[PDB]
Amino acid sequence: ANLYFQSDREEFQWLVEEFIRVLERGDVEKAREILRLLKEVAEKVNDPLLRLLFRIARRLVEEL
Amino acid sequence: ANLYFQSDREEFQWLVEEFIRVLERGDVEKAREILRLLKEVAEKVNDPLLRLLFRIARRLVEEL
Repeated sequence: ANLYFQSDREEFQWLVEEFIRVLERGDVEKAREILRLLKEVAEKVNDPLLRLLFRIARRLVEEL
Repeated sequence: ANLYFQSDREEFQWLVEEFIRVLERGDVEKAREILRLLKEVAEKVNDPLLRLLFRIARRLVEEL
């Protein structure tokens, strides 16, 4: 259970916002750490878009 | 109308896959061109996740 969010998809969106926040601050090490949380939640949602977002996010971390 | 896709969200996923394909081939100019198509479709969907995906994708293009 997670009372903060209606669904795993909503939790995913929250984590995406946090990922963006830390990477836009230049904290690349912390953005990389958030990738793992994104993947864990994406696995719970049967939406391929979430997996593709992870792929783009992971590549962005590599290019920063 | 668009007979290829069930919904704007599905079209968005298709464009995300194309974006990934061209950027992973190293065709950065074409990936940048796909950003505009992603934004146009994201505007039609009331899902903030699609807008956040655009934001990450656009930053990735800048960092390649």
